[PDB]
Amino acid sequence: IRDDGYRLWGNRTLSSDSKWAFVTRVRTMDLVMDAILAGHKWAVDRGITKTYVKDVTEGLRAFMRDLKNQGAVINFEVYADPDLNSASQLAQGKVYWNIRFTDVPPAENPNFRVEVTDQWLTEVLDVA
Amino acid sequence: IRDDGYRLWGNRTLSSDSKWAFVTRVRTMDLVMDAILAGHKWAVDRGITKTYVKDVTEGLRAFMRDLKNQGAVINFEVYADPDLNSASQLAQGKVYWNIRFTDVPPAENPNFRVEVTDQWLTEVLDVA
Repeated sequence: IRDDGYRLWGNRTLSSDSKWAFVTRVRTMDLVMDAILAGHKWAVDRGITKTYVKDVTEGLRAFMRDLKNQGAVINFEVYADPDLNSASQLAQGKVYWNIRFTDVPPAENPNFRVEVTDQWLTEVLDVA
Repeated sequence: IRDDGYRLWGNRTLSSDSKWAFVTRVRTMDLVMDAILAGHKWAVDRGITKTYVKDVTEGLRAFMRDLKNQGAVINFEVYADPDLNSASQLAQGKVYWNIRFTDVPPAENPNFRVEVTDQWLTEVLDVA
């Protein structure tokens, strides 16, 4: 829109699912993880120690926290989903964590409500 | 009247109302306002400001004063009738002023009273 192809217009994206209505939502949810993986590269091998679970849940809380600091998200919550982490899964290498967080809602549709009254009329003009 | 249609004769006019007996009265009361309006043209629009009332009451005192200077009237009095100027009327554009003035009474009916006496008789003639 706007003069001679001034600018883009539309944060919305083709999605049947309303939750992923904003490209901001999708892009955040994707690139957040790009930053996580490019940083937890060390975590994808290595002999599982007693402190492996904690090394990772803290490493996550580092990258995640940094993103919060620079605006990227608004609060978050990382931990190591217990109802899944088991001896069997661990012997087979696997292990799970949760990373529930909130993404910056892009301000859209500011509703400037306006009333042209005659309230401030006597306050000026008449005599004064 | 007078020889071979010398001149006109009669300042009086057809009027049931004695106040408007003189054409001088009517013509003055009319053309005075013609001069006022042709001069306060600017005053018939424009966003009413705090000083609108004063701009006009002074503009009136200018044209009115000038007319006094060149004889047209004899004193006058302009102001902005308070018991009418209100927030309601102003919101609806309207506004009021008074322009009470006096008009030049045309000298008519000079009464030359004359007595042919014999007072200044001895003052001359006899002896001297």
